[PDB]
Order: sequence, then C-alpha cells, then structure tokens
Amino acid sequence: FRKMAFPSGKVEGCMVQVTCGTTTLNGLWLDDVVYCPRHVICTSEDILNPNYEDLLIRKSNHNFLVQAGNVQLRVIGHSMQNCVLKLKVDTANPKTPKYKFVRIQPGQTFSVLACYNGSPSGVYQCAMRPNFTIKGSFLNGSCGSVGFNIDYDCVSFCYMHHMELPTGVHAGTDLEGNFYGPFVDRQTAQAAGTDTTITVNVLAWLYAAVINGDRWFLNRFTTTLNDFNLVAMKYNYEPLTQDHVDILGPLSAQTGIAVLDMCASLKELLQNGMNGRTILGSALLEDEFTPFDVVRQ
Amino acid sequence: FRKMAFPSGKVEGCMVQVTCGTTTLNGLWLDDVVYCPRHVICTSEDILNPNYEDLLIRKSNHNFLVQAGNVQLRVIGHSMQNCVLKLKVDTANPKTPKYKFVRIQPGQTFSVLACYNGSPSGVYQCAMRPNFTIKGSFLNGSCGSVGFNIDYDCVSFCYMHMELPTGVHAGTDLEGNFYGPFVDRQTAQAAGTDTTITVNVLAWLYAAVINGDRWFLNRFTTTLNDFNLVAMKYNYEPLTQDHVDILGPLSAQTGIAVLDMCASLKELLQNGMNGRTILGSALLEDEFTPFDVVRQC
Ligand SMILES: *[C@@](O)(CO)[C@H](C[C@@H]1CCNC1=O)NC(=O)[C@H](CC(C)C)NC(=O)c1cc2c(OC)cccc2[nH]1
Ligand SMILES: *[C@@](O)(CO)[C@H](C[C@@H]1CCNC1=O)NC(=O)[C@H](CC(C)C)NC(=O)c1cc2c(OC)cccc2[nH]1
Repeated sequence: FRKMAFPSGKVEGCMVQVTCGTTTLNGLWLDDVVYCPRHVICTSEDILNPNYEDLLIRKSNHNFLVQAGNVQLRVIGHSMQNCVLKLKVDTANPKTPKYKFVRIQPGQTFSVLACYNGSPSGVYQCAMRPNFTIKGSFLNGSCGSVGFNIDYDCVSFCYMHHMELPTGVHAGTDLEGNFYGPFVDRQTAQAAGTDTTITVNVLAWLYAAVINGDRWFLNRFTTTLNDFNLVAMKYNYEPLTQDHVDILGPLSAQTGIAVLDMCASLKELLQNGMNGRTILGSALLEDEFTPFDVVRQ
Repeated sequence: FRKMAFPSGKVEGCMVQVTCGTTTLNGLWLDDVVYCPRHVICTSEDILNPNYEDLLIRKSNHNFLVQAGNVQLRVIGHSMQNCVLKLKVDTANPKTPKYKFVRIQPGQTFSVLACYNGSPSGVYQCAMRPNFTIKGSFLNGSCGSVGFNIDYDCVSFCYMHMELPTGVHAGTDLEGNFYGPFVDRQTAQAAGTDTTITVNVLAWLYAAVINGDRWFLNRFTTTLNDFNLVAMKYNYEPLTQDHVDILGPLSAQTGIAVLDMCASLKELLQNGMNGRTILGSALLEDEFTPFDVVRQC
C-alpha cells in the first residue's frame, strides 16, 4: 500500500511556459485557452500590493510570450477570472483531454504535476488539508503547476499552484481562480489557520492496513460516535459524521470490522500512542488516503 | 520531502496488453518490438515447473494477441531473452521515446507505472532493496508493468514486474534478468534478509545539513573499511566506491567530507538518536537517493 498518483500523460500534453517581462511561470493549455496565475503580469515591485485590474488593462496581447515545447503560441486575447489569467491563443491544443474544472473539498486528494519552465518534473499525491493548505513539493518557478484527478479518461482539474507559506506548506486556487483558504496573491508572509487531522482518512488507512495483513492495533472495545468525536476534537482531529461512517461501509464490510470498532482502535492509538510500533511502514498516523483511494488501490 | 515519481506520459504511450490463450499481462512497445514476461505462454499446468524452451517451440506468431487498446498489432516474429519474451510487430510505435535499458543497483530509486490490461492505473516511486525486492502496490494482472527513470527526456527502463509471500515484489530488468535470486515459477520464494540502504541514509543526512539541521555532525572521521565493518553489525549495507562517488555532489555542496559524514552516521548507529529528530523524524530514511535529494533541494 503506497501513495499512488494518477498517470500524468494527459496533463503533460497541456503544460506550457508563460512569460511576461521578467517573470515566467507555467500555464495550462486547453483548447485555445492558456490558464495561468495572474501574478505573471507583476514586476518585483508590483507584487507587494498589486492592483490587478489596473495592471492588466495596461498590458497588450503581444506582452505575453507563451511557449509549448519550442513553438511559440500567439496570444490573440486575454481576460482575468479571479486569480487566474485566461490567454486566448490562435492554436487549439490538439492533445486536450476530456476535462472538467472542479473545486475539491477538504480531505479529498489529488495528483500534482510539478512543472518548471513549462516542463513536467514530477508527480505525487496531495490532500487538501482542512485548513486549505497542501503539503507539496514546489520550488521557484513552480507556479501554474496543476492538481487533478482522473476518472475514465476525464481529467478533473482542481488546483493551480500559487505560493509557499513560511511554514513550507503550499497554497493555490481552483481553475476558476479562487483560492482555497484565506490566502491572497500578494508577496507577503501569510499564516494558515490551525491545521487538523482528517479523521475519516486515518480510519480508511487503518482499514487499508487490515486489508494488507496488519491487525496489531485492533482491540475488543467499541465507542459511540459522540464519545469518539469528543476525544477526536480533543486531539485536533476533524469530526466524524454519519456520512463518513457510511462512506467507510465497504471497507468495514470487506474487513468485517464495524466502523465504531475501528474508531475505538483509533481512540486507543490516540490515547496510548504508537509506542514505537509502525502501521504500513509509518510511525505516524497517516491522513492523506481517502476511503476511495483505499478501495481504488 | 515527498516521494516524487517521474511524469509517466512517455511510458504510458508504450503500454500494450499481450494475451496467450487465457493469460493476459502487460507489454512494452518500443519501435517494432513488444517486451513482456515470458510466463504469458504458460498454462495453469505449466507454471509450477515450466520448461520455457519446449513451451516456446509449440508457439507460433499467430498464437500471440498484442493489443494497443482494442487495436490488434500483428506479430511477425518471437524470441526469448532470459525471462522476457520479445514479440516483433509490424508497426513501429510512433510514441517511442528516446530510451535505454539499464540494470540498476540496490538503493537506486525508480518510478513504477502500474498497469492492467495495457491500461496505466497509477504511478509511484520505489527503491530497490539490498535483497533485490521492492515495496510495490501490484494486483492480479500487473505483470509486465515497468519501472523507469527519466533524464533529459531519455527514458531508462530498469524494471519489469512476482509478489513474494511477504508481500514485497520481484522482477527483471528489460533483458529478462531477475534482480535477486528469484525465478519465474509459481512457487513460494523468499528473499534474503534485508538491510538498510547506507548510501541513501547518508544522502538523507546531507539533506538535513542543507536545511540547517546538523546537530549530528561530529568531530570524527573514519576509514571506509572501519565504517563498513561497523555498518554490518547494525544491519546496514557496506559502502562501495561507487556510493562514495555518487555522494560527491552533496559533499561538495555542504563541505562535509563523505568519510566525515560516515563517522557521524557511525556515532548515530552506536549511540542512537537520544530522542532527537532529524528533518522532523525519529527514523532515518533510506529510500531517497543522492539524486533524489539534489532534485528536491
Ligand atoms: C511561484 O512560482 C511564482 O510565480 C512561486 C512558487 C513558490 C516559490 C517557492 N516555492 C513555491 O511554491 N510563488 C510565489 O513566489 C508567491 C507569489 C505570490 C502569489 C504573488 N509568493 C510566495 O509564495 C511567498 C511570498 C512570501 C513572503 O513575502 C514577503 C514571505 C514569506 C513567504 C512567502 N511566500
Ligand atoms: C502477474 O500478474 C502475473 O502474470 C502476477 C502478479 C502478482 C499477483 C499478485 N501481485 C503480484 O504482483 N504474477 C504471478 O502471479 C506470478 C506468476 C509466476 C511468475 C508464474 N506468481 C507469483 O507472484 C506467485 C506465486 C506464488 C506461490 O505459488 C504457489 C506461492 C506464494 C507466493 C506466490 N507468488
């Protein structure tokens, strides 16, 4: 059982480089539109406090250099949607997949294709944290890298990368340009809200361990849903809802372990610690596998 | 630090399915050759003690069903190289990347594109253990999935996918030679006892130093032989000359001589971590290569 990303080929064919003046970043080329973070129009001075509509009206189509591989695409129009710039080009991307733009919910996972200078570099799985950060791996020039899920050849784009917080976690927007979380595309040191642990995912991951032959953390006890949630909130875990209980059904039926039985196991792990033992190779409780992630794998 | 896979698109375009009788697995289509595990030719009555040479004589080109999706590729020749079958087909794959076949050493990392019926399912990083197993995530039908590294758009294929009774996985290089002492028969096989990948732990310590976490740097050095003798008493792999040289770039970057870092690790092995952490963790990580570290740092 490993963190597994979706195959990235359908997205790789869409990554381009966008350059405005001295600033370059990545763009997403779908049909005849290139989507990229709007701060590509800011100079190192503008970015401390950018008035984006005022800066964008002063730019011309020819101010934007878009490169796909080596070939330059001609920008024939541009509009802004929240924090995302939409550059219209005279060439349709012939490798555009079936796609949708979606805004994901906290606790849901997606694959990130990290890119630099329009070139894909790496792929890995992230979860949208409850405080709307993600724990990714992004360096200078990664802005405009995207996150996505794939379901039967349809790519659902959910994330476009914008910033790294002082704590080293990351923040970005959906493909409509609205940030996840309270962040703003200005060059400032921003803190997130206090993060919490994705309870339903920890439970799904304990089920994954049982499906894979590890049972050491199980116990004879049970708990009520409310009593579990009282302990969970005390340990900065998210509440577990009845919808979460229902979503864990298949894993429960597959293993024959009642959800609230597994909740009692997690309660014990939380109150007694792991005592130096490991689960699926981890010395920490893992919360970035969803129940679907476990089933799909 | 994230386990990051290479973008998989260049390999996705090479995946096909190969069927013999009722047995379907995955194959790798490069130029006009499809490479796949030779046990596709076995029936349930052959796999226990297969005589591959006599089984292959009874096969003809028209016994092999090779499909890119649902499109059949006509087989025009067949041969066996060690544990791989090579089916010559009448169409050169237009998506063939620049590629090489490489045999990796223990400790090296690579991306696995897990595939089923020729259709890529997910991608993730693996490390070759010193006992020549990988901790993969493979189900029924995964055989023929490949592992690879990508350097300047050249794909170096290193792995073609058995699951041991312990749940780890074994396979061959693309010339059909198993990593480790395994054979392609339907038989419960055991790997040698594993060891910790020393060169990768040292890479991890360099990564910590790069990031300002350097409490473990001491005032000692060691000879390579003295370190290797200690390492073996703690179930750590001995270092080779090649290991010393691939640590060269990180040693230059930090100014910490390789043998000085060996002396720091030796102290950690003999005394333990004393409840202290390195890069946030009480456990030393051995699945990041020196290349992986320079890439994320
Ligand atoms: C982009 O790629 C910009 O094109 C860049 C991506 C990060 C660089 C290092 N790792 C990354 O993920 N994003 C930024 O540089 C953004 C730009 C904003 C959205 C206009 N800024 C930050 O991520 C940022 C600014 C500051 C800061 O200021 C002062 C202080 C502390 C942290 C910090 N992060
Ligand atoms: C390929 O899909 C087969 O074409 C399959 C992959 C494994 C299935 C479960 N996870 C995998 O990685 N491979 C096999 O089933 C191979 C086939 C051989 C090479 C002919 N066999 C095994 O992996 C195998 C057989 C036995 C066994 O016997 C008896 C006893 C214990 C373990 C075991 N593994």
